[PDB]
Amino acid sequence: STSQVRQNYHQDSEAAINRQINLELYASYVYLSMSYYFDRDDVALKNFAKYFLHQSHEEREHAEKLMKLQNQRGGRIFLQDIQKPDCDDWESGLNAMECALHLEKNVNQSLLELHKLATDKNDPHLCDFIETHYLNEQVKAIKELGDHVTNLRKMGAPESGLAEYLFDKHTLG
Amino acid sequence: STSQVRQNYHQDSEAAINRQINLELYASYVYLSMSYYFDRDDVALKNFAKYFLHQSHEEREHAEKLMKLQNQRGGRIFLQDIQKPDCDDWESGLNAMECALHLEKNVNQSLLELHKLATDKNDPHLCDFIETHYLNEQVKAIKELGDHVTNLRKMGAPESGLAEYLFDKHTLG
Amino acid sequence: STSQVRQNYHQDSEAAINRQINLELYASYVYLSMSYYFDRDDVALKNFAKYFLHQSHEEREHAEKLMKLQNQRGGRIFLQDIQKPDCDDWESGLNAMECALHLEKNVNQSLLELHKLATDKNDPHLCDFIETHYLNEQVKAIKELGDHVTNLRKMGAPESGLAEYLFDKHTLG
Amino acid sequence: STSQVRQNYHQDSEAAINRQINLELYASYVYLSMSYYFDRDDVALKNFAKYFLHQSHEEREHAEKLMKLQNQRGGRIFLQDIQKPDCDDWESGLNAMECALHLEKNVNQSLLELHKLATDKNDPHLCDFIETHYLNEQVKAIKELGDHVTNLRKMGAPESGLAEYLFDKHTLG
Amino acid sequence: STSQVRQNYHQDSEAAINRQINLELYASYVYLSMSYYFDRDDVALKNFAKYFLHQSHEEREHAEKLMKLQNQRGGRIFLQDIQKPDCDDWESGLNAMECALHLEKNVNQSLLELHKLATDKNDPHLCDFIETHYLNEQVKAIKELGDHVTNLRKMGAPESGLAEYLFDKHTLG
Amino acid sequence: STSQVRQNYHQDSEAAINRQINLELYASYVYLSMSYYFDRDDVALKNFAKYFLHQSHEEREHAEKLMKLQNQRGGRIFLQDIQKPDCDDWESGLNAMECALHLEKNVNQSLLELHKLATDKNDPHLCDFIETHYLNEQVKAIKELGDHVTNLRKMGAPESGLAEYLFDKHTLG
Ligand code: NA
Ligand code: NA
Ligand code: NA
Ligand code: NA
Ligand code: NA
Ligand code: NA
Ligand code: NA
Repeated sequence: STSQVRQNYHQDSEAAINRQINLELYASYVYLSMSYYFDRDDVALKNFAKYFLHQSHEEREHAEKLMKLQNQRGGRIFLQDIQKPDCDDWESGLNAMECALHLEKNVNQSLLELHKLATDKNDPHLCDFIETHYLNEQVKAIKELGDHVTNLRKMGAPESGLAEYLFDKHTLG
Repeated sequence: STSQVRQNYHQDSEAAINRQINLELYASYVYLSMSYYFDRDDVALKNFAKYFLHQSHEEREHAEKLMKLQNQRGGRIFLQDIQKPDCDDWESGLNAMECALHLEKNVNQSLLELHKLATDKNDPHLCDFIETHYLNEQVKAIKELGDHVTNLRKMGAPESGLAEYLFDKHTLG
Repeated sequence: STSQVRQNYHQDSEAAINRQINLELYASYVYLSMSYYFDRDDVALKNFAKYFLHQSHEEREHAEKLMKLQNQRGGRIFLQDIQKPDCDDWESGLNAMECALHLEKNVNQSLLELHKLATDKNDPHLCDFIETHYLNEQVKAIKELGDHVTNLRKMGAPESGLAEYLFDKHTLG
Repeated sequence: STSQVRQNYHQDSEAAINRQINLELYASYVYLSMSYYFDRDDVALKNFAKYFLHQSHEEREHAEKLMKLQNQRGGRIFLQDIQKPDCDDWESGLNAMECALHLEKNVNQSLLELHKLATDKNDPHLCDFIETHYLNEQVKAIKELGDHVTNLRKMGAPESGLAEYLFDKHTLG
Repeated sequence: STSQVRQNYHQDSEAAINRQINLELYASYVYLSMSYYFDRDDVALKNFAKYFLHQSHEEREHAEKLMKLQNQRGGRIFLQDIQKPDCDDWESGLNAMECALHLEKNVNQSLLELHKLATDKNDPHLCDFIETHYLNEQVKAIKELGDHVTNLRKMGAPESGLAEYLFDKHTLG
Repeated sequence: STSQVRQNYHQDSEAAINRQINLELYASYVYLSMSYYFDRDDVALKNFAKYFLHQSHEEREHAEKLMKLQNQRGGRIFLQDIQKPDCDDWESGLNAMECALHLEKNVNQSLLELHKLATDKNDPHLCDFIETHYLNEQVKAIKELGDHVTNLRKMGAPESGLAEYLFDKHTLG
């Protein structure tokens, strides 16, 4: 049952990739939830909605790239349930950005653990894959979300509705 | 005196269409009133004025489409007086948007009653006409006005003149 | 309560402008009625319908220009009910053109009274506005309608259905 | 023998669609007959001929769309004989337009019965298909033919050969 | 807590839309699973992979449109876990197409139940939404999958590897 | 009652043209039946469907050209019922092509009899019409269908579903 393509690809690496697929799909779902919160008539921040929908689609692309990797290396994809997000109501633009920052840091931690595993199993292709496609993307995402949180806080969010309105227009628009 | 084209078109449907024509013309007049309120030198919100004038013209188009339908089906148009709007002075951008939301919901209720009548009289052409041309347009209008009211309220309208100014520029501009 | 912009604008002038707004809106409604008469399956003169719809839209533009003037001068718009037209059935192309000619002459008489008022109140801006935007437009409209009535009568309308058909095609098309 | 695609598609609906196919093919044949009547050297109204040929081709397209629907839903097409039209000689442009109006109203009645059946069998796809593709097309056709009959009658057809000549040129050309 | 936009939108309808969102997301996940099965080195049917990935993305779009509808009507989105697909290994191109056909028929049945609910609750906007955006799309999908299953079976799949190869090239390519 | 245009046009020729019109319309209907057989979900050969629909439309054009001829010569068109095709289910691509070949040979035989009649009645215009517009078209059609039957038989149709699939793609596509 060993794939004809498989070479230097540890069972532990294969399992870790399957976990990461699920995590990326989860993140996609979280961002989808956040997007449609901002689309509510009682929230009505269209550029927050657009921002989070974009992130949702990006996370799905990240999951699909891991699925491609799994097959390229001769591993086998095992999908699991995608858990529902922790919240239905995301409270405010600031709260959502803070939740996103926490999520991105959790995803980054998982990727750092995957890189460590790849290094420990002497799998340089996998290590390089993670470095090239995932780690700088995560650092950039985290920096962007931190910048957003800083700006929102400085502007007076979430108490000032005018802050979120103007941030939506000027930063996210 | 029965029209050569008339088929499956109940007298009650014909009467309901004449009522809806009047209601659309009324709505057009309300929006016209609102438009020119915002054009006053002591109000001076040009994009509110433009928004409501556009809505006025759209409502007139809606009325004319119903008039076309009446003739297409072999009904006879009977026009009535167009009543003056309830207010001359619309107080604020927020108050006008709230009044518009109420108006749109009243128009939607009338269209839902018309659809029910068409269904009750087994007039699928009329039911389809209302679904295709009126019902989603109303849902969209109501959602847009609700979004506007939410944003204005969050920004601090009507107490903050700066709120209405910035909404006029950034949302309606 | 005097507008910051108001200068040399008499209360009687302001009232006369509000009356003229109503008259223009009334004329728009009359022409709308006439338009849709010609769209009936038992009348079926598409170019008569188009002609009168154009006139309807033009009269609305005339009303809106007066509303703009009212605000430019610091007067206050007071809308009134728009009365229904005198007829539902306009009988013939010739009869409608004759009714239009009568309407246009009534509107012109009202504008001449407004000009006289402006002159009497030493309001040269208002007098000029009426001269520039309204009086030659009315003279042209009246001359055009008179030409149409003459042609229809000479061709044998309304007794000849062939007359109205050919006029619809060759003059109004 | 149940199609793998079939879902929510009643035997009565399938039968009614087969009847409607035949009716559309019949209508196509009627219009073909009318077309070539106008092409006769002793009739010689080329634009009447063109008008009816266009209608013939349109009715065939309508039949083919129903055949497509039958297969989409997993029903089975059963064709029947296409009966010859009621007349060989259509007498006049006015008489043909009156016969067309009668035909279109008969087709519309059949479509309204089909819609009622679809609604009674809780087949919303079929009901929507009929509403979307057939009912407004029929209302428009009926209104157009009524307009044509009105104009021809007003112009003096069929006694005036000049009426049909000019209608052929100016309306149908 | 009633939304300012909500009108004629039953709690049962809102709940049914939330169920349909989950079902569409589930279908998206199934198709994703199927896609990456065909990308395996021991399966290696690139056009099957592309076909199912396209379907996955389409189902996600369908889910997002329902989420938009929920907010447009003033309902509240409640997400649930996305269950993992029933299979990890989809056996063959034919087996996957058969599983897809079964899935599409299940989704269609759910949409027909939603339409019945909308009709029962006199919600014509919702009924129209389902008819316009979902029901013909499902009929087309089901017909396409049935055609694919027929062709694969006729060609000798799944026993003939040459059948799936050639179908992949000529139909899906 | 003799047409003003009629010259050298025998009553027997006129009758034979009316028979040929019916035969062409019949052939059109046969091909229509065949087309929609191939569109069935349990047959699913789209290029066979397209091929036969094209032939259906071509046969209708042939019928209309004969109708034009009848009027050009001052004959009078008498339409008859269009009989339903002999089969509802055409069994296979090969069987349909064989049935088409038989049909085309039957149509050709009728045209050869018409040419013989024209020659016997010293009607060179009619003979030339048939030669120019019909006889080479029939020879080409017969040769094409024979080629198709040969290829299908050589490839292993109808027992090989792979044969019809590949013929559909490579010859008819
Ligand atoms: Na990611
Ligand atoms: Na409206
Ligand atoms: Na509909
Ligand atoms: Na005027
Ligand atoms: Na039709
Ligand atoms: Na779907
Ligand atoms: Na032929």
